[PDB]
Amino acid sequence: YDIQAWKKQCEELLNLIFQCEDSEPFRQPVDLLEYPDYRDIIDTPMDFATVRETLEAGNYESPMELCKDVRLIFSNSKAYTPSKRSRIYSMSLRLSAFFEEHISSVLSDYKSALRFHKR
Repeated sequence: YDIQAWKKQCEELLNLIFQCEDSEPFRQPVDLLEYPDYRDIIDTPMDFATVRETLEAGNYESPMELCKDVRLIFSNSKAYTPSKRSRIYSMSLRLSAFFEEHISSVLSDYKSALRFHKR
């Protein structure tokens, strides 16, 4: 019932995501010189360094907010991909499955802790 425990759990999950080779295309903002039409398709860029920095700044109130930004990394890859078989998109799908598998307990524990606080 620890309402604050999510933050360190998210830090540890981001550390695992940065060790995963599948995260390399997503660790820093998409390079606009490499992909010059990126912002014609993607309204809200997001990357794992921005997520980590937002967490470390104390600018997430809940793990739901962090989860929304990570999911945006993956939806941006899906929107920008020219093919559902492309390398970078393919990496995004594996990383998404790994993230969802690990975040589910973080979210459940947080929401249970808040319900207990409010009982």
